[PDB]
Amino acid sequence: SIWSRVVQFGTGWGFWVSGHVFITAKHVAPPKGTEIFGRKPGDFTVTSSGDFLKYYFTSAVRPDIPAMVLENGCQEGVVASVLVKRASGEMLALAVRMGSQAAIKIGSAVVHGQTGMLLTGGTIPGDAGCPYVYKKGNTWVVIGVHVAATGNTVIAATHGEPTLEA
Repeated sequence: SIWSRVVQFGTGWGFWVSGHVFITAKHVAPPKGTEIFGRKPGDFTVTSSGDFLKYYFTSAVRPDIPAMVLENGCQEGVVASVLVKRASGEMLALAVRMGSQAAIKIGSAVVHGQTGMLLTGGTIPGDAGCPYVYKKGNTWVVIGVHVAATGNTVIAATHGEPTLEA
């Protein structure tokens, strides 16, 4: 069901956080100016940080879904899931122990994101944009989008202002 929020997008995948909010890896997204989901620029606004790309649509695109919480990464040691879809429609929930912050070259330049360790009981380059999620008690929470793999290590791009200020 949460899997219906994961859809193909550009050269990778993206994730519906809510009916109005779509997130993806910037490096797989269609060019700025492209019509998406039958919507023209103007009907949506685009924000980016590093390899994190976020679309906000004025009118809901997926009215069938509730808003999920979007956090800026998670605590170290948290075991999250990478919701990997393949073009065949296959669904692979990859367990990942979230780690600390690293950088990596992605195309033109260097982005920064939260590393993670793929747990065995991996990813391929067309998996970029798939969501990292975890259950916080009763609530599913999205913490970022898949950017790249390494040798066991994955990187997630993150985004979001924490509710509480210092």
